[PDB]
Amino acid sequence: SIIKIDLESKTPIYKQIADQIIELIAKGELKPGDKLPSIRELASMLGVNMLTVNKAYNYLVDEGFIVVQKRRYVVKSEVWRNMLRVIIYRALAS
Amino acid sequence: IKIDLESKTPIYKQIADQIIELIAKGELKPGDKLPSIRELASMLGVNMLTVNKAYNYLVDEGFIVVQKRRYVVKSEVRDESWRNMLRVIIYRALASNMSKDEIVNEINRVVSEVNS
Repeated sequence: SIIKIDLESKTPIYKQIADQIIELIAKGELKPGDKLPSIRELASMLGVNMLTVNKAYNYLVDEGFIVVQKRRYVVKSEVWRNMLRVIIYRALAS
Repeated sequence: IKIDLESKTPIYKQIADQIIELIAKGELKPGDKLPSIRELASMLGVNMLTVNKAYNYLVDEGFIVVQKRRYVVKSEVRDESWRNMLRVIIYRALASNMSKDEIVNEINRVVSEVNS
């Protein structure tokens, strides 16, 4: 009920998981250092296969919002503009 | 586009960020098209598995879109996909210890900037 899986959105499930984990980090409901649920504990929480959560947790690792602390997932601690620049550009070019 | 083989950043992420740079820096732009998965996988010395992933990373982020069998810089605005990307921008901003006063102060600074 914290992470809403939107089954008819066209955002892939793993990406809605990741997006919402970022929102929760943004909202501060997940402070830094906060260990995350297991891949298995979160999949079952959501009704989802571990693979989709795996993909979600890895997306968050490459993007730099969580980190692995000997095989457990933890919110990191530090430091999207190019994203803005491309949509203004896409905006004004209309 | 150059692949730093020794960096800890993943290859697909390297490719993606560099292309995003081109889209952002105007050097790549709405309606433009990108090399085939294989053309790029052959320009670079990289197998097509991680090139495919790079492209599908740009698709999910919202940057490009398959049009015929072609990966194409997104041109379409006013839709809901437009609005999602914004939310991601402010959401990722807030999640990097930025004020809300801060972020939108800096949003205006980039809109004005490129109306060049």
